[PDB]
Amino acid sequence: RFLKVKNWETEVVLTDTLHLKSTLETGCTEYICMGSIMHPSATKDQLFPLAKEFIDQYYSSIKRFGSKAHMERLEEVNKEIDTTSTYQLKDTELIYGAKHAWRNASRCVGRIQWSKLQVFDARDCTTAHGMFNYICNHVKYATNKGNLRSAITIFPQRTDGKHDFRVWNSQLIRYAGYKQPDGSTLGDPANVQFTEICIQQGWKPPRGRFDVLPLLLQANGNDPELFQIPPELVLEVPIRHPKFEWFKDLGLKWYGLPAVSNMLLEIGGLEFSACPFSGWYMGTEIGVRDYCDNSRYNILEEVAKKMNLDMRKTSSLWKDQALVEINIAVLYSFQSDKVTIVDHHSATESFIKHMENEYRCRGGCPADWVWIVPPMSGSITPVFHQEMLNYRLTPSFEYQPDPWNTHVW
Amino acid sequence: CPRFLKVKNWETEVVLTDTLHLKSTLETGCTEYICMGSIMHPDVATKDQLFPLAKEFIDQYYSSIKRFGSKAHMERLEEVNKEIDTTSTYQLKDTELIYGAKHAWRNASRCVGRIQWSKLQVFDARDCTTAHGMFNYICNHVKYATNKGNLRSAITIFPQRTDGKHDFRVWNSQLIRYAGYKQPDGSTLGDPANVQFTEICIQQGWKPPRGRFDVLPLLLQANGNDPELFQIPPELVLEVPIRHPKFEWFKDLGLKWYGLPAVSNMLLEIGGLEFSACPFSGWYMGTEIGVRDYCDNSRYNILEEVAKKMNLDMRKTSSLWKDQALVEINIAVLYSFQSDKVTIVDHHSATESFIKHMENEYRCRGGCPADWVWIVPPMSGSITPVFHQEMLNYRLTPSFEYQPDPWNTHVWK
Ligand code: HEM
Ligand code: HEM
Ligand SMILES: CNCc1cc(C#N)cc(OCc2ccc3ccc(N)nc3c2)c1
Ligand SMILES: CNCc1cc(C#N)cc(OCc2ccc3ccc(N)nc3c2)c1
Ligand SMILES: C[C@H](O)[C@H](O)[C@H]1CNc2nc(N)[nH]c(=O)c2N1
Ligand SMILES: C[C@H](O)[C@H](O)[C@H]1CNc2nc(N)[nH]c(=O)c2N1
Ligand SMILES: [Zn+2]
Repeated sequence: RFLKVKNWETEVVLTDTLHLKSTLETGCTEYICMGSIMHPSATKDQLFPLAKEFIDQYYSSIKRFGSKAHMERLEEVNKEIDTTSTYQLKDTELIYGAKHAWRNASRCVGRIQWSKLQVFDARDCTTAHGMFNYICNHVKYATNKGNLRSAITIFPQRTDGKHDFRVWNSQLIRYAGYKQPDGSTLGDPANVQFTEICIQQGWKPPRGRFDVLPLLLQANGNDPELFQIPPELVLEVPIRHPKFEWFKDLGLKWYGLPAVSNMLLEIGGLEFSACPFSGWYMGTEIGVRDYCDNSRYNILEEVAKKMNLDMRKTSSLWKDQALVEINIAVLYSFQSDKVTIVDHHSATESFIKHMENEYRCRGGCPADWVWIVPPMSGSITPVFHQEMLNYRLTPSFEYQPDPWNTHVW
Repeated sequence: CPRFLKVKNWETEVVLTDTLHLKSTLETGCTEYICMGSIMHPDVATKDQLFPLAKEFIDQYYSSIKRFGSKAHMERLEEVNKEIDTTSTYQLKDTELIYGAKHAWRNASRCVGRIQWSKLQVFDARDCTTAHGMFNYICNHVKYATNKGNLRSAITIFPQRTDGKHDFRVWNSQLIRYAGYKQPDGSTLGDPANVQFTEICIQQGWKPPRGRFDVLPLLLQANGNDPELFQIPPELVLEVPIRHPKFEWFKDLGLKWYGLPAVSNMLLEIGGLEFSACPFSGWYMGTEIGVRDYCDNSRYNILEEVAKKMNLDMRKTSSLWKDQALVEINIAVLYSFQSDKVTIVDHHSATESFIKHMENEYRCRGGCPADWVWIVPPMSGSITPVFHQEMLNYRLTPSFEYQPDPWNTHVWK
């Protein structure tokens, strides 16, 4: 059926037909909704229909569906699956597939940019040193001296599952976290486990609050190897406040390049277990989640102190006051250093325009409201009032288990 | 359906196990291929439709009082069955009516205030026959629930639906709300949310003061008759002028709000019976007023005026002037209610209590249905603990349901 979504602020109604293309599960049923669960829920015979589905939509996308080239490609793919139990994507298909995985990412508010994505084909890589080289080139290209450019680097696809390429880091650039004898945590508590693994593998830790972690890289199923990203490639921003001259004394900083490296890219039944991709930050990612989550840097209290807020009662909203000032500081700092960043107002506005585009040209846009709405000031952004339909389309980015929970050394 | 579904809190690592979902009775709108979790809303019961709905409820009631399978249980079942058989409907006992109302609240997945569910004063108004009688019942409810600022949660329940042509309805969406008036120039005075209802009241004979905070009259329908207008005695309507602890100028904005949130357009379903007029009230979470009522673009929309008075740079969005003003407005609302000793709860306290409530429900009841999209507050979401809490949404009965606006269905006499 045709499904309608309404914006309750503007009363705009859009009609979704694109959901009729989904063949993957969301996790919900008729009787239970799992919309707020973070992670709900080949063979030759499994592989060909997936391959075919994808080749078909590619040839449909370039308006040569049912052409000689299309027919020929299907036959070529079939033979390849027969003789080798898999197949290799064309360069054009790899690029189409990676852009569409981003386009289909229901949780991403930045998708208006989806067709501007620099794709680096790294399928000829064989060793962790090669992975390191490719990742350095990615970081340098994407960073671009502060004028950030969206990019993805794609390593060889899974074969038997015993020879996976994996970036063990959850992001290319992250700060270490250390357990202290007195029970507290220095640096980023999110990365304590990963940090311990690096240390055991031989990394010499500086034991600071913002130590850039080394890369831990796994090629062809072999044991992962450590590498230090050259420091001149790691762009960072000291956080200061435009009004509070004391804010810089907090000693806060962050890195300019958000580069998620732990997801799995699926295109046409093929699985790319190492596919680091990066765009640029939305301010709240750092200012709200990274700095203010209780389980992260958890800085609200320190900031509220310097602001001399009365922190005795929750109803003083001292947390909300400090939260805004911290996010002002992050935006101000990235902007002053000419490092690309977007605020949550601008970002969500662009997303609404994006949805409108996709409904017109594509018949819809899968979107996860739980993730799209920013972690602060929700209802003063336009996405809060926008009904969204969430459904799964392929190509897609997927969660995968942490490699230390699967790897035999 | 798997017997055990786990939910996780990503902040605390606490894992809860839900079995109560197996008792789900209605559809969510989601399917295996699509989720409609952010969709706002995704001729009577026949005898044969009514029997099993009633039995399900009666069984649940007797199981709750630890008399399942008892002689009193079996006799009640037989008496209900005979009544349906001979009259096509049945009447709830007062005990069942109270239990039913409390459980509709306990089951309301969108409600963050449910730690309070068992403390609900239930007013049985099933003897009511006229709009004047409805008015009397509603005045008493307002006075009791208000309690001079020490608010007490309450529900008043009018006669259930019969053939669908004799419905009792409160035409208001809440017992107390402010009028809205569309001007010839396109601007709106008062609350733009209530323009349609206000126009209906005016057509019915209401004489509007045409101010910014005019308390609307009650428009009350009894036994399917045409609705009738009444003015709530102003001494029954507790209001709070909004001021700020730091900004002396804030009072000069002339804002105020009413103390009692009393939703009156929902339908209460118990054992297949339909109570189309069941106004209920609790007390406010501050963000309901300070974020939504005041700062929604389609409501009072005061952010700009406050920002100006705060002397903020409103030229770029990235100065976060809107966010800054929004916090000060919510501080003012909480400060003003607490100063006037009118019950209100801030979003940090409310969400913290809800997590405690949910954990208790998982332990005593096997689960707690919750709609994350509604439970997470409209400001500062991720610094409240509910943001980090996985939830399962499903529909249990008794329940509060949406129903069509009565002016769209009413057959004018
Ligand atoms: C260009 C600027 C971009 C912006 C401003 C942006 C913004 C965001 C934000 C704020 C989130 C939520 C992240 C979180 O809360 O952890 C997100 C999620 C996501 N983004 Fe984007 N993004 C951008 C580019 C990209 C690119 C280039 C890709 C892939 C090629 C991508 C793929 C994804 C995916 C797969 C998720 C969801 C991950 C998950 O399910 O856990 N994004 N995005
Ligand atoms: C006692 C203090 C209470 C508090 C603090 C509270 C809090 C809330 C809040 C903040 C919402 C979201 C409202 C919105 O965004 O429009 C809500 C929704 C709701 N509440 Fe409660 N509530 C309370 C009492 C009650 C009572 C007494 C009942 C019924 C007997 C009730 C039933 C509901 C229902 C059915 C919804 C969902 C309404 C809808 O889907 O449109 N609540 N509550
Ligand atoms: C650990 N928090 C949940 C999470 C898990 C995974 C995985 N696997 C990826 C995630 O991706 C977040 C993400 C992904 C892509 C982004 C692109 C740009 C940007 N600014 N942020 C972006 C943020 C998030
Ligand atoms: C148009 N706004 C959405 C909406 C629709 C309906 C209906 N029908 C009811 C609604 O109820 C909101 C509600 C219900 C009960 C409450 C109890 C206490 C409280 N503080 N707020 C409370 C708020 C909301
Ligand atoms: C439990 C809940 O689903 C979880 O905390 C989600 C909520 N929404 C989110 N939204 C974004 N953008 N990022 C997140 O990590 C989360 N976390
Ligand atoms: C489109 C979206 O479902 C809609 O704006 C919802 C979002 N969450 C909400 N949450 C609450 N508490 N109240 C609301 O009115 C809404 N509106
Ligand atoms: Zn769902």
